[PDB]
Amino acid sequence: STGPIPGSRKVYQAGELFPELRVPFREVAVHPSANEPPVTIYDPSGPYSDPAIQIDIEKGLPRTREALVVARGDVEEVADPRQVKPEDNGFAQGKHLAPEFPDTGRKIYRAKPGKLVTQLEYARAGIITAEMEYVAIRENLRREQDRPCVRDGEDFGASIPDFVTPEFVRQEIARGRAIIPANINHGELEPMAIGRNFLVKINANIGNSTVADEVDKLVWATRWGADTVMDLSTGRNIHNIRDWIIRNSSVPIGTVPIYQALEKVNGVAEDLNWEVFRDTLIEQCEQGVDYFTIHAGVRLPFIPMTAKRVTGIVSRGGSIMAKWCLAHHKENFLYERFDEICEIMRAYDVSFSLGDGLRPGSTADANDEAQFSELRTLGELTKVAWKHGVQVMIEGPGHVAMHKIKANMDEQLKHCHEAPFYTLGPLTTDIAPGYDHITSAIGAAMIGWFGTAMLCYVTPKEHLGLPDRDDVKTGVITYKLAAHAADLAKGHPGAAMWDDAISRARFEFRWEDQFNLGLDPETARKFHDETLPKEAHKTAHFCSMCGPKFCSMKISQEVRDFAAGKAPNSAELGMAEMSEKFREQGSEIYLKTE
Amino acid sequence: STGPIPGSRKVYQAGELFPELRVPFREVAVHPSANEPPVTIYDPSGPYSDPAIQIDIEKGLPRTREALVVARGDVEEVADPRQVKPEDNGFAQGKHLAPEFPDTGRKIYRAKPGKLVTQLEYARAGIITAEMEYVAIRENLRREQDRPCVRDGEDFGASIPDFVTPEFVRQEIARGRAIIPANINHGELEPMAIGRNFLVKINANIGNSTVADEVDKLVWATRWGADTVMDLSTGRNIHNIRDWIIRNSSVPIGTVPIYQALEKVNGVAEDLNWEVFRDTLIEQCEQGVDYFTIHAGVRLPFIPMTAKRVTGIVSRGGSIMAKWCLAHHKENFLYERFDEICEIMRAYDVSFSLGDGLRPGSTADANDEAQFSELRTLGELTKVAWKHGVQVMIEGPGHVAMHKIKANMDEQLKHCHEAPFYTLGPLTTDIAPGYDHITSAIGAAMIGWFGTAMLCYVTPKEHLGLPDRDDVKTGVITYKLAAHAADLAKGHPGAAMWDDAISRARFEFRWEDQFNLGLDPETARKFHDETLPKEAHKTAHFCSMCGPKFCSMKISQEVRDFAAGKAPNSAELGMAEMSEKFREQGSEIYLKTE
Ligand code: SF4
Ligand code: SF4
Repeated sequence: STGPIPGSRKVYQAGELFPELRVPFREVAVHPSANEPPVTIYDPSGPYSDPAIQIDIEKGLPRTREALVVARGDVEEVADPRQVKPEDNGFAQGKHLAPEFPDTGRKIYRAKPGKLVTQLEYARAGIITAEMEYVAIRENLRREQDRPCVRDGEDFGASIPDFVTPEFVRQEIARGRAIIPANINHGELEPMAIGRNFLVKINANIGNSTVADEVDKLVWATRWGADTVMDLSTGRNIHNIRDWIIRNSSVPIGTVPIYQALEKVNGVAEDLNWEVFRDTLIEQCEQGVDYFTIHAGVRLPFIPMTAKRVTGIVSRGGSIMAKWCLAHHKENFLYERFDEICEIMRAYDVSFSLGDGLRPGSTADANDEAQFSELRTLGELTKVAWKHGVQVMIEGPGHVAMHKIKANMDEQLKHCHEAPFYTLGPLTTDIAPGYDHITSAIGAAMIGWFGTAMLCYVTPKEHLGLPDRDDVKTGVITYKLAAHAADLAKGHPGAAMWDDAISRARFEFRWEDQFNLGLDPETARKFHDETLPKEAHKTAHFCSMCGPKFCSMKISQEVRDFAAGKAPNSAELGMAEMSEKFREQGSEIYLKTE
Repeated sequence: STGPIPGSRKVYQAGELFPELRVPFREVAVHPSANEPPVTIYDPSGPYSDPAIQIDIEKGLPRTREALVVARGDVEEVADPRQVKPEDNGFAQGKHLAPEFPDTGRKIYRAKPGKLVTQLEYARAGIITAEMEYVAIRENLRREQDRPCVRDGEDFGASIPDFVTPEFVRQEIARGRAIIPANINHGELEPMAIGRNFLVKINANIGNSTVADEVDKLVWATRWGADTVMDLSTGRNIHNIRDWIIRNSSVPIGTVPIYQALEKVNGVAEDLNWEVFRDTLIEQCEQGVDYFTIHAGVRLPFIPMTAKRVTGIVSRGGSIMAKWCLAHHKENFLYERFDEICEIMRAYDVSFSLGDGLRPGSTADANDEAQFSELRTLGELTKVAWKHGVQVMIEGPGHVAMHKIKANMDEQLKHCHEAPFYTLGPLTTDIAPGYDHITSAIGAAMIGWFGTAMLCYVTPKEHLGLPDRDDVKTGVITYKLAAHAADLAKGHPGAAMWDDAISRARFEFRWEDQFNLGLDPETARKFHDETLPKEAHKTAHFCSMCGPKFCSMKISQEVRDFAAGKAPNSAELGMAEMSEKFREQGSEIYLKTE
C-alpha cells in the first residue's frame, strides 16, 4: 500500500552542486513544548510515501535521475536495443504470458566508447557526480554541519566521518570501500551508498499471479525500510515481471543472472554457456538492474571440499554452477570469462555482487575450507573487476555461530581489500525454524557492527515456506533495527539521536511522539488514541535542586569520622530539610517544570 | 494448555546416589533409517507434558522433592505457621477475594536451629544433596560420559566441563559461582542450576480474573522453555493468587517482596519499614518462593547520580526505595537490615537475587556512575550474604548498546566475584517498540555468550502494553534460542548436537524430524502432513567417490607447468571419466545410498 508513513511526513533537501536534486527523507515532528527539532529518518520508500505524487504502475515512477545522467554526456542512446525473446519469459504465450510493460517512451542508454561511465571510474578521475552528492546529503540525515552529536561507540578501526561530504563519498568509492549501484538505465532510482563508513543498509527479496501483486511486494518492502530489493523470480515470465518492478522501483534492483539463464535452457544446468549468459546480462543491463549476483567464485577444485559438509552446497545459484562444473569438468565459465563480464557491466554501470556460492547452510559447515577458498577467490576477482572500472561488493554467510562471526569479517577485509560486505544474516543457530528472522538478527547486528555494509534479510518462516505479507514486514523491521543496533554500537553520527529522541519521549510522557518515532509506527500507533490530549510533561530530578548534596556529606563522614555522628550535623539537619521539601512538594522524584 | 509437546515425548532418568529421583527430559526420535539416537532436550514444562500424570490445580502438583528434603533431617515442621492476614490480599473480601487454595494438608518447614539448610551451606560442608545430583543429570541431557561431542567455541575463560558430575555442581555452589533456588517449602519443584558453567537459563514473568487464568500463564510459559517464573503480581489478592501458582509450579518461583509490602501499606512508599517487610518475607518463605529480588543496592547518595539521566530510574521496585529514601533521608533499610534479611532467607533456603534498582532504561543512561555504584554495592552485599550461607545471584541491565555489553560483564565478574548474572536483555536499541523481544535478543545472546547465567525475557510489545498469550510464547522461544545461541558460541557440550541433528535432518530430507527438532515444534509442524510418507534420503557427495582428485592435479599443473597442458593429461582424461559417470548417474551432486 501507499500513502504517507504513519506519524511522519515526506521531506526533501535540495542539492548545492546539483540544484536539481531532491534528496528524500521522512521527518517526525515532536510535541511543540518539547523544544526539540523534528527527527529526520532515512526513507527508501520513494514517491509512494509522498502524497503529492500520483503513482501509476502502468506508467511507472518518474525518471528523476535520467536528466542528470545524460547531462554528463558520457552516455548515448542505443539505436538498436535488445527486443524481448520467447525464452526471456520461459516460452510463455497467450493468456499465460505476463502483461508487457508499455516501455515505448523510455530511452535505453549505453556508454560512449572511450568515455567513463561507472561511479568508480568517475571517482578515480576526481569527478563528483550527481549521485555522489545525492548520497552525501542522504547520509547526513538533514543534520547541520555546524551541529553534530557526541558519538560514543566502537567501529573497530572504521573511517566514519562526523559529516558526509560529496568529496568523502568519492574517496570511498575511489578505493573501492563503497559503491553506488546505479545503472544508467534505471532513471527511477533514488541513489544510495553501500559501505562500512556509512549507514548499514538492508535488502528485501521478491520474485514470482498478477504483476501488480509483484509490484506490491516491492512497495511493501521499501515502505518499511528496505534499502535495496532483489528480484529472485524464477520459472516463466521472468523478463516481463521484472519490467514492472524496475520501472516502479526507486531503490536499487538486484538479480541473479544465472536464474533466468537457467530457465532459457529449460533448467538443464549443463546447457548453460557464455552465449546464453552474455545475452542474459545485456538483457538485464538494458532494463536497469543495478547489480548482479555472479557466482564466479565457485571453482571446479572447490567442489570436493564440500564433500565433508553437513548440509553441503545450499546456495541455489552456487549449486547450479557446481552441477555445471561436474558435467563438463571445465572451470567455472563465469570465472574464465570474468574479464568479458566486466566489459559488459561497465558499459551500463552495473555493480558487482560476488556470490557466496559455497556459503554455509549450517553452523557446522561455517568457516570451512570450501567457504574461505571461494572468499579469497572473490578478492582476486575484486581486483580484476576494479581494474575494469566496475564497482564491487562481496557476499558472505549464512549460518555462523557467534564465536566465528569475527573470523569471517577479518578474512573479508584482508582478502577482499575492504570491499563492501553483503551478508545473509548470519544465522547464529539452526534449531529455530519460524524464528530465523531473530536468530539471524543476532548475527546480522554483530557482523554489521564488525563492519558489514549491507545485510540481506531473513524472513521468520524461511526454513518452513514462502513468506506472507506480514512476515515480509516483520523481516524488514527486524533487519532495520539490527542495522541500527550496529549503527548505534559503531557510534555513527546520527544513531543515538533517534535513540535519545524516543527516550526523552518516554521520559516526558509524550506518548504520541514515542509511537511516531518507533521503527514500526503502524504497530506503535495501534496503542495511540489521536483524540486524547497530546501532553508533554517536562520534569526535573528532585536532587538536582539540592545544593550542597547532604547525602554525600553524611556518607563521607561515617567512613572517616564515626565520632562526629553523635550530634545533629549540618548535613543531618539539611537532610531533614530535603525530606520536608520532598514530602511538601508531593513526594515526587521528578518535579514538573510546567 | 497441557499434553505432550508436539513431536516429542516426556522421558526420565533415575538417580544413582538418590534412586528416588526422576530427572525430566523430552526426547525427539528421528527416522529409523537415519541410524541416529533420539535427541534429548531440556524440558522445564514439568508434569503438564507428561500424559501419565493427571494434574488438578485444585490439588496441586505432587511434592516429589519433599520426601528427600525431610530425609536430610535438617528441617522441622513449623508448629505455628503464619496465617493469612487481610492486607496480604489487599484487604479484599467477599466476592472480590481470590479463591483460597486448599493448603490444608501441606506441611510447612523451617530449618532446625544449628542445622544446615541452604545448598551453599551443604556444598561448603562437602555434602552432595538430592538437588545437586538432580541438576547434574539434567545438565548432561541424558548423554553418556563415554561418548562426548567435539565442542568448538569461546567461553571467555569459563570453566565448563565435558560432563557435569554431582561433585562438580557442589564445587560451583561452594564458590558461589552457581546456585540452586530451592526453598524447603517448594516440594513441587524440579531442581535446576543457574551458573556460567551450565546451560543458559531464561525467565518468564507472570502476575495479576480467575486464578486458573494466572496458573495458565505459568503453564504456558514453562511449556515452551521458561526455566524460572516470577510472580510480579501487584494490587490485591497478591497472596492467594501466588498460592495457586507455587503449588502448581515445578519451576522456581521468583518474587519482588517490596511489591506486596507496598500494597499492605496502601501504595505509600514512605509507610514501608522493617516490620512490614520482615512479615512479607516470612509470608513468602512459608509459601515456597525460591528467590527474592531485593533492591538493597539503592543507597541514598546514589539517587542524585541519576539526576542527569535521560529516562531516570525505570526500575519499579528500585524507584520505590528511591522515593522512600527521599521521604526519610535514612539509608536503604534493605541495606541497613541486610544481615537480618539473610537470617530469614537462610532458614528456608531462599536464594538472593540482588536487584538492579538503578538499571538503565535507555542506551544513553547505560553504564553511568549510578548503575555501576549499585553494582559494586551488590558485590559487597554478595559477600555478606555468602557469609550467612545464602545463595546469591546478581541482576543487571537493561538498555545497553552492543559496544558496552562487554563492559557490563567485566565489572560484574570482578566486583560480584563471579556470582551468577541475571539480565533483563539487554536491549541493544530504543527505537523499536513492539519488537523489543528481538532488540533484546541481540543483547541477551551476546552477554549470555560473555557469561551470563540467566536471561529475563522481554515480550514483543513491552513498551506498548500487556503481552497476550501468543506474545508470551514469542518471548520464551525468542529467549530460548538466544540462550542456545550463547550456548552454541560458548561451545557447551550438548549444543551443537541439536544444531547438527536438525541440520542433517534438512540434508537427508527427513521433513518430520526437522519440524520435531525445531525450538517451536507447534509452529514447525504446521507445515507438516502426518499422512505423507516419512522419507529419509541418505546421500553422499559425488566427489567423495572420486579417488585421485583430478581437479586438483589440473589446477596444480597449470600454475607450475603451463607447458604440460598441450597434451591430454591423465588428469584431463580422468576428468572426462568423471564427467561421464556424473551424467550417467543422473547428473546429481548427491548420489543416494539407499
Ligand atoms: S541530600 Fe537528598 S535531595 Fe540532596 S542530593 Fe542527596 S538525596 Fe538528593
Ligand atoms: S575430479 Fe571431479 S569428481 Fe573428482 S574430486 Fe574433482 S570435481 Fe569431484
